[PDB]
Amino acid sequence: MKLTGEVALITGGASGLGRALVDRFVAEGARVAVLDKSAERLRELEVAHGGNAVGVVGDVRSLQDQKRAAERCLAAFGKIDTLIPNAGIWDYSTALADLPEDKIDAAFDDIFHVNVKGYIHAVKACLPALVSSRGSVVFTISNAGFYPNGGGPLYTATKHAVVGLVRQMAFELAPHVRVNGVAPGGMNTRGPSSLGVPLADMLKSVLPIGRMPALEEYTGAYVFFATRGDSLPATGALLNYDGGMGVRGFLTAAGGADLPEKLNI
Amino acid sequence: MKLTGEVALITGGASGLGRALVDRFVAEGARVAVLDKSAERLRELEVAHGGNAVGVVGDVRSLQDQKRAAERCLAAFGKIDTLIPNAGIWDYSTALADLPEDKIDAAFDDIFHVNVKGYIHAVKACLPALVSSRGSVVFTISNAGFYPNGGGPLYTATKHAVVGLVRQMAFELAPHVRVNGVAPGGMNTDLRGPSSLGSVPLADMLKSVLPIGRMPALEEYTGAYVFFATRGDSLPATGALLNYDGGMGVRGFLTAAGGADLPEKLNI
Amino acid sequence: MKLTGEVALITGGASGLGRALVDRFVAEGARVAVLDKSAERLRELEVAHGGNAVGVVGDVRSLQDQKRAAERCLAAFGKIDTLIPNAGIWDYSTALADLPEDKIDAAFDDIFHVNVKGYIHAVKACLPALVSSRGSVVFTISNAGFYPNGGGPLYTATKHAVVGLVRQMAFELAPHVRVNGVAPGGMNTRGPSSLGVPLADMLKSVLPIGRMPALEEYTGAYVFFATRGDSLPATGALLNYDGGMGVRGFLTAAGGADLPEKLNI
Amino acid sequence: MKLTGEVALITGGASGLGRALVDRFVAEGARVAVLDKSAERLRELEVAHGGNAVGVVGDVRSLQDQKRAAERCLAAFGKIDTLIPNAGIWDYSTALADLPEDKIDAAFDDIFHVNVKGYIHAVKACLPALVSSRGSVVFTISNAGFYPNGGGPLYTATKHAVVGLVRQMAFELAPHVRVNGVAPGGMNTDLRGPSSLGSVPLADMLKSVLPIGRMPALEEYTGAYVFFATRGDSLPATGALLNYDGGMGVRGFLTAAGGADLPEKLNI
Repeated sequence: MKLTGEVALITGGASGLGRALVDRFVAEGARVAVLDKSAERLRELEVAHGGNAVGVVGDVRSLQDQKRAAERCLAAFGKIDTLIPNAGIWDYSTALADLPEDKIDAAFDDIFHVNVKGYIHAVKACLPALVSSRGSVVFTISNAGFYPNGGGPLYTATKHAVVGLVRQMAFELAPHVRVNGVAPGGMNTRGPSSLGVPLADMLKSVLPIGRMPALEEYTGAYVFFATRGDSLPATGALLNYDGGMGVRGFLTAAGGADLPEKLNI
Repeated sequence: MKLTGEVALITGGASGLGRALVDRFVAEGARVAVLDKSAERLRELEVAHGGNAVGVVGDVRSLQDQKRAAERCLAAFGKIDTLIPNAGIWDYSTALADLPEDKIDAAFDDIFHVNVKGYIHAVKACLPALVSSRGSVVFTISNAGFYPNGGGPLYTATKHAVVGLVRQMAFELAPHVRVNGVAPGGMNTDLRGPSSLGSVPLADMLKSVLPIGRMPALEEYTGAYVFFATRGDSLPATGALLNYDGGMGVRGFLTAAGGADLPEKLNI
Repeated sequence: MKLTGEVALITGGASGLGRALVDRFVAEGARVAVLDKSAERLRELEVAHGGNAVGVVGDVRSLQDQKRAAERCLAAFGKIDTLIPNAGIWDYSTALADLPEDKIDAAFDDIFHVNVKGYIHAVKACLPALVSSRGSVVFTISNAGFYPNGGGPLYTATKHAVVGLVRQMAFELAPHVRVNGVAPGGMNTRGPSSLGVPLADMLKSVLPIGRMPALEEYTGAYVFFATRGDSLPATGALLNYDGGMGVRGFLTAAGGADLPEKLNI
Repeated sequence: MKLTGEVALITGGASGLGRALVDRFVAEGARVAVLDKSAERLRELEVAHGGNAVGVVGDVRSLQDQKRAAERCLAAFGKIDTLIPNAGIWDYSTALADLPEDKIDAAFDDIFHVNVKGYIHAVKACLPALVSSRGSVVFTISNAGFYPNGGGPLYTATKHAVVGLVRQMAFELAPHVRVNGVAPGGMNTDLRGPSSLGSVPLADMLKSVLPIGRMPALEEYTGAYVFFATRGDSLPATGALLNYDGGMGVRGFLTAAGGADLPEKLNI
């Protein structure tokens, strides 16, 4: 297995991509501490991976809860090799014009506290452990960190902010801790309480690869960055992992639909 | 005079680069409304430019104050052609490890509310006027929106966020309103930080930082904004990001500039 | 006028964007030396701008012809302030699969010699003059220098290559000569002899600005970079000038078609 | 073994990073065809890996030789899953002013034919096989494809060109074939240049260049390529660009790394 003996801490790991990552990492022989809000989903995850996962109930916006998570990971598993700050909330792609005046302030805080501050706090909480292990941080970004229309101004700003975290923390924590970003997109899939695309169009206009991958197919990039001995030269790296959103064509996403007949293959 | 008849609103326009922009825009024949926290400095520019600049004291973090700045601009000059969200605060380049646990949450809010939310609220406030005029938004970013070591994680993350606002708002406001970013660097402004946060002068590290090999006066950074404010010149530009930082992103490994030996190598 | 007393040298200035630039620069009070292949179109341009333009007949692929151009500019006008290497040929957006085996080598040379080598030679020829004047270089790139589907692999590679020239030459020629790039796209409009989009689709899917600007509307960015006192802090700068191609949405180019009604404005 | 049953073709695979890739891919259970100019070194890897690696002597600039390498791969192993166009030559970091007028045209062709055209011809040669296998192209770029001072204008322009090939070919080959770039830096390979062209060792400038603060062994750069060759792990990736250069693009102004004082600051 790719990650035998490795210890990772994954925030927002009780569901979504984060849970797919927990499952993958454990299958790869890793031990995994998860910080998330749902006590029930966390206990379910602990039992699913008996002895290879530990769940910490808490608020990713709270430095104290991030520190509780780091501490619990160290208590259960003895070290932290790879930190994966991953918890994020969306903004329904709500356009600036559609953000009501009486909710915009609250919404700003909700989404930024989770998507950016929670990442800052995760890294802050885990810094002693990561320096000790000469480990690494793998941020979950998004296509919204690079291109428009993957979210409203709030979500897009937060994910661009994370690209800034990749760069500044790769600098600040060098030479001791490496810091990289995976920017998934085109996956299967919740926004703040203050706020409230067809597959055909998705395959034709958005995704050159011509299909929406299952969540599990997005876990491999994180295994790569977490693998002992495969990512040593990488810091400040940004891996767009979104089906080709940034390289899509003007009239169609892909240019090569006819190749198989074109090449008589 | 390249901006005759045009009207700009500039946030943080009473000091630093913002004030240089006010003077340049008035000099180019624009009328300018300014939102800023300094009453004294708003008075100074009002006296300097007479009726061609109007100031409004307020907090860039407040949508209400942003709406009052827009309302005032409309009352004074009848339209808004170019909005320059420009007000920003620094973080003293405070490293993550150096952000104290009891100050970090407040510092986050202070810097994000000014640098990111205040940009959002300025556009929100001016959107009706800007759609009416088929106008422009020129965001002030920073070298810190592209490269590390121009601020700590808080500042660097805010200016990266502003790059996101250029991209997303260029998309959301098209085809009516053009949205672009200028990213100044090497300005040597007095980088004010938040009260919650309690380094090497530019001159002292110049040859490690700026390929241009010199420290531009503030006036030297106003030309990029005039370009984006000039409808006959910048019509194709939206979603553009203009690094304007003396070459920080193209600096060499051992020294910033590669052409120290150029003139002797070519004689003359 | 914006450019009074300034001297520019523009390669590929006899037609297309290059001619629009000649015309604009002269209107702005600049003196302009033009290197191009057509003797007739050059003489026509000289007479159009009597005393403010000089035409040098030559091959942009030839260092000796680029040097002849620099020399003629100096002879006529006394200095070179701004060099604008701009001559380029297209590849018909010919896909790799459609490039015939017996023409690909020749085509590679044709397009690279013009689009990249001609730029290298222009800068090389003008280097003494530009260092003397503490001037600048403004490369014509293309949206093809940043995104796919603005050309085939040949044209796209050449224009990405030019981005490399912007970066390396901004470095190499600092602190004496500044080097920046304008990347136009969405304009009105020839490829190599070895080789051989609807407006509705262009406005809806490609161009957020929702219209194809006239060539003259692409000249302003070059005036900016050539203006004495407006671009001093800029070197290694890249100005995407393509109607928003890089910031286009997934299902439509623009997100704000409804704003005027939405805002009751 | 992460690549059991897969077949790779690697150009320039008989030395440097290319040979490290061959060894890693065989170690991961792939079979590998190599196109390279060194007959001796192709023999060395053939003996090393027995029947799991086959070499073909040839010129990466020649489409004919690229087609012969593909044909050979097919004859040996029955398919091509991953193509790694990797062969490149450097330019001694020769500055523009230092390119002699009588050598510059030849140098241009030599470096562009190898670094750019040879990449084009490798994909052209392997396209039928890659479309058949719904395979992958992993281009070797360089830090010189993103930042200055990693080569002269010739090399820097070629590796920037290769970034264009990642983008354009990701588009043209979708949805069947995925195309991505790895951009290694800090490798300390013996950067061979063209005969037409007649500097500071990495170790000597490390703290101005590499935030990671150490000089990776060649084997350390093979992991990114394995990832792109692993169908179960990299399926969503196309058009991606992975800088793999010890942090060259996130290096600080005064020193490459920002965390010299980190461990003392946190105790333990």
